[PDB]
Amino acid sequence: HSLQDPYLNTLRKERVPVSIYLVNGIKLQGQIESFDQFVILLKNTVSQMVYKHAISTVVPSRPVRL
Amino acid sequence: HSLQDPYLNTLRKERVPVSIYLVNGIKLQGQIESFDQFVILLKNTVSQMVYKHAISTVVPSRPVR
Amino acid sequence: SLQDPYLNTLRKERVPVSIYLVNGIKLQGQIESFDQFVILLKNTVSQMVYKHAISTVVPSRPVRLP
Amino acid sequence: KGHSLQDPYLNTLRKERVPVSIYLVNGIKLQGQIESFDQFVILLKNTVSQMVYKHAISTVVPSRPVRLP
Amino acid sequence: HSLQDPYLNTLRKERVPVSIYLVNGIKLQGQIESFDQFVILLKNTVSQMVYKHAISTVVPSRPVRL
Amino acid sequence: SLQDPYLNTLRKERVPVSIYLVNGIKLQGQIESFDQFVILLKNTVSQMVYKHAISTVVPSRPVRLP
Repeated sequence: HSLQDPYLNTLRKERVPVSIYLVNGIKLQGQIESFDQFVILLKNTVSQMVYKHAISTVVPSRPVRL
Repeated sequence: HSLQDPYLNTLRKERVPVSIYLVNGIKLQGQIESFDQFVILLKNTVSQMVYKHAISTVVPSRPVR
Repeated sequence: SLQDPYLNTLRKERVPVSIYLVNGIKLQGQIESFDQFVILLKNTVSQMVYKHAISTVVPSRPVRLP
Repeated sequence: KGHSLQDPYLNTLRKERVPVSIYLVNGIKLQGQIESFDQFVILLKNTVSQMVYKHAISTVVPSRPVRLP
Repeated sequence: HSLQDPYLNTLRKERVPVSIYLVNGIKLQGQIESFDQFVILLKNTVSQMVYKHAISTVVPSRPVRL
Repeated sequence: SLQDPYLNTLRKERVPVSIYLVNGIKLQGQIESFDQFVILLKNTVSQMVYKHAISTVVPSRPVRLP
């Protein structure tokens, strides 16, 4: 958890565009507005709450330094 | 946790129409009637119980908070 | 808990229900009993369904809500 | 109601050696009889004796009606 | 793990070749090198790490006794 | 556990790997870091992978097992 939090928090603070792929193959895009232990609030063309358990990978639009 | 609860509770109180997408791709629509640690009660024709573990995303029909 | 009182109402009232699995399959019958991890579904034949494999429980008619 | 239902149910199928079908979340249908089980897996006997993870199981359907204790 | 540990440990010790079916339908084959609470190390050309949560069934190539 | 030392070796030794997701997709790269729930993979694209979405981790060459 010592890696996930800083990573998501940095993406959030720096408003880094991200692509979030779900386990079912669907791709969501936007910026991370906030998150907690179980969900990620993604804002963009469509604001939405995403459950982490349904996420396979988070691919930042550019590398992030922690 | 700190975000999911306030978020769901807001959608509930404001009776905001939502779209709930399941991990299998199916889309449910209705209003959040109530929820607990493991389920969400989605109201429509009849209120159905959705297990959170089966949910991918919750998309509000309008801006909240 | 909201799940327990809800399932108990469906059980007590013997309400016909549809149980959708996470893989899209639809089961029909009535809730005979349940515990923390499974539900006993009675229909043409009885069967034990793991809750981790359930997506939604849809009653055939409105029922008292917890 | 932790395992108040699951344990007595699986144990009945086990002791009575009831033929059963176990459907997995991916759609596969396994057949045989429950040899034993613990909190996470089920040992299913058929052509061979295999270990099934409960997390991959959707439903357990007895070949015939069963009476719980 | 009253059954899981003894079972996997026997397969490991007897070096019994096994078929591991994943929840996505892919079939892996090899010998169990080791395992812990979350993963199993499956040896073949190279030893790959398999997450238990992705496993549906473990099928021994030949009968084993517990 | 086995997972940690195993992943740490692949990391410390910059071993190229293939991570197969529970949905079949194959990711390739080198493990940059990881914690209890995610693995940061890097190669052509950098990305955070949730362990719950991973089925197997396959090294490009044999490595010292834990």
